[PDB]
Amino acid sequence: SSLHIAMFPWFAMGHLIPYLHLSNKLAKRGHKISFFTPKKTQTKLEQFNLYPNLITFYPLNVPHVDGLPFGAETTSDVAISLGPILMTAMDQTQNQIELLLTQLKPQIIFFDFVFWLPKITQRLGIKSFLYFIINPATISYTTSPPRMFEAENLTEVDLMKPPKGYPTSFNLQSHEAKHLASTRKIEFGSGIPFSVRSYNCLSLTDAIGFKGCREIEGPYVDYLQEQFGKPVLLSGPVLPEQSKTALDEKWGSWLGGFKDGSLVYCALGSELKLKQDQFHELLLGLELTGFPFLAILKPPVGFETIEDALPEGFKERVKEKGIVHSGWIQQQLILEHPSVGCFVTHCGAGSITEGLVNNCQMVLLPQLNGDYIINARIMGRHLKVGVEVKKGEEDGLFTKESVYEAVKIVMDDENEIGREVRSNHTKVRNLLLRHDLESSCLDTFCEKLQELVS
Ligand SMILES: O=c1c(O[C@@H]2O[C@H](CO)[C@@H](O)[C@H](O)[C@H]2O)c(-c2ccc(O)c(O)c2)oc2cc(O)cc(O)c12
Ligand SMILES: O=c1ccn([C@@H]2O[C@H](COP(=O)(O)OP(=O)(O)O)[C@@H](O)[C@H]2O)c(=O)[nH]1
Repeated sequence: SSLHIAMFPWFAMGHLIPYLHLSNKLAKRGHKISFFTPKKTQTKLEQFNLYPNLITFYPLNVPHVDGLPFGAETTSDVAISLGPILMTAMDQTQNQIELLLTQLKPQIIFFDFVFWLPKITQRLGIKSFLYFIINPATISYTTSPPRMFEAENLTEVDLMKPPKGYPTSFNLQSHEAKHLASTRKIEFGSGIPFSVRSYNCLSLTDAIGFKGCREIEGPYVDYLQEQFGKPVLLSGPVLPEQSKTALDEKWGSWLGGFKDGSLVYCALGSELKLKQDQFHELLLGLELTGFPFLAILKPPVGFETIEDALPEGFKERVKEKGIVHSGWIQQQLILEHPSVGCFVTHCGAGSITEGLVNNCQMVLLPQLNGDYIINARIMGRHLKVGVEVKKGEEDGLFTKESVYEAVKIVMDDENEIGREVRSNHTKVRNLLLRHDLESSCLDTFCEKLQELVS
């Protein structure tokens, strides 16, 4: 029997897009989807609704919070430092969520971040489902019960080792463990420390789910089910669905001018701005390779245009071999273009999936975020599908030479490390795209959802 599922993702394109990819897959199986989205953002999402008779968008008015820029709805609209104010705004949609649930009466609601929701759904006889599109390895590492019980006694040294029972081994750098130790405590919406918020969600929800498959995410989902004692489901890897919009002719034309697999595509998602010095090092490092390149970057902190921030003489030198562009582009369609030989990625979970299912060599440039870093270690050290750019142990900065080196290694047909990561990427791609992998993930996913509402 088909389920009625409401979708309430965090106000970020990296959550809205995979929630919508999964919504399409569920609607293909006959499930009805009530998709809650920020009002103005809906227009940018219609692109991905492949089943409009089963997936209905319901607009939310993102309420004012002092300090929130006017009209902002998504982390793509605000600086990263304003994230916590946008969380307060999510929290403030509770009254219009409460009334949406009372009239739509879904059986289940998928959600991010809003730990006040499972109390409302329990009142309404709705099952609450905390659905993560970040890596379960990340939540396991930072937000499992052993971490939370040390409360404010958790130090950087504590975060250099995994919590008790963690299924896997990888190494963080000092500046990374410092980042996790401090940001953990910072308020993220309505006065709630960041890790406490996610821990409240994990503790109060009826069930948990993650993007992923047993073959990769399995050990972390098993750890989390053991720790929190409730079902932790896998949706499958949320393979991107095809958009209703073809590749912009202007990019298709320009990309088509380059030899197959010769171009380096670099993008760091839609939420982040580099500091100027690392903006310069990254671009000079791309230039040093001599390969054509497309870099999708916001102007660095303090700057409003790409032009103003470019290293001196850069435009005149790179000529028509390189473009630095700050607008939103069709990343999934660009990564499929045969010109792209290399993807320099900030290791956002969505970008990771989009690179893995394509042929591009992966260069890992994780930005300062627990999920990006943990994704980069898993991809670089466990799956060994990419080469990570070296950062300073204490300062977290990279040189132009380290960018150049990583791209040169993966692009060199005769380099054994490049051949190794190509071979391992092929293995992972063949797994993720296996004819029965995503479908059997979704088979199990939907049976366990049926169990949840039983
Ligand atoms: O990145 C994390 C994360 O998602 C992101 O939180 C950033 C803010 O810090 C946002 O700006 C990005 O839009 C969001 O994708 C989340 C998160 C995502 C969805 C949830 O429903 C949830 O409860 C936690 O948790 C983390 C926990 C960590 O210990 C370390 C992390 O890096 C994250
Ligand atoms: O200019 C852009 C930037 C991002 N994306 C898409 O936005 C999502 C970004 O998710 P990810 O988790 O990689 O990074 P974030 O932007 O949240 O840091 C992915 O589906 C990308 O393909 C896009 O289409 N165009």
